[PDB]
Amino acid sequence: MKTVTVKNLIIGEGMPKIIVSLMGRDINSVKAEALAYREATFDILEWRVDHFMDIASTQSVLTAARVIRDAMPDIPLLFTFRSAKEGGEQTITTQHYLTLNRAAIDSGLVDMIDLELFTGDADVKATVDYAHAHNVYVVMSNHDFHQTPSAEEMVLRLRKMQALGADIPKIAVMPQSKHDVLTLLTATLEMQQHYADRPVITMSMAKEGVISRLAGEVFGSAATFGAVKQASAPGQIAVNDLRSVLMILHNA
Ligand SMILES: *[C@H]1C=C(C(=O)O)C[C@@H](O)[C@@H]1O
Ligand code: NA
Ligand code: NA
Repeated sequence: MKTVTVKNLIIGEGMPKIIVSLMGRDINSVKAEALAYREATFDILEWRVDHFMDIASTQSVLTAARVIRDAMPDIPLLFTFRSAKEGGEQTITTQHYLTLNRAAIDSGLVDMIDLELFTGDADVKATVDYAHAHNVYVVMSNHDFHQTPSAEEMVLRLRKMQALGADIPKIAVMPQSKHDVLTLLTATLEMQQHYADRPVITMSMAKEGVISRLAGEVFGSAATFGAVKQASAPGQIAVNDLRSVLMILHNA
């Protein structure tokens, strides 16, 4: 296990780390979210950049990042543009996506970025090396908002993210059945049994999938998303409820 340390937080041992997603259409609403969010307890702040309207301006995006870092100087910060094809709020060109992600890395404002595996091998491997050259960690991610791939497919996808240099492979899948939820947990456990080189984030989305967000210490998901007031993805529960369950499981 190559654990990831960001500001005294160790991702990939002990209790799963709680992530909450900040969503703001503009700099003023990003600022008000950050002030409200630093009154909640969690391990990692994700800025969902795709919710930001003025995405065309690299500098406006960096101004918004700065307002979040100013509000919370010592939170581990994850810069995440979620593309619409993986369930995000808007479309941008690959080129603009890598520009924003490189801008974020160079800013020194963020500790981690999200790179979607399906961006394409050469673009991901180059952005990963770029992140790593500036000591920014990569959460390499895949989302399927429609169905749950087989356990084999999710294990090979997560190992693929490892091979392209992901610090923290991440997969989030929509169950169609309770069976699909088990499949995801099986996939998670298979990485813990057989492929435990990098911590991995797994989740089965929606109401049926919620157990996947609670059980990460047993089956080996290194982090889980709670909601401060709005959920960034369906099946997230209130961040205090999530912390309660995590602590009862760790201390059992
Ligand atoms: C990845 C996963 C999400 C989830 O299913 O909880 C939320 C999204 O903001 C993250 O980027
Ligand atoms: Na994704
Ligand atoms: Na999808």
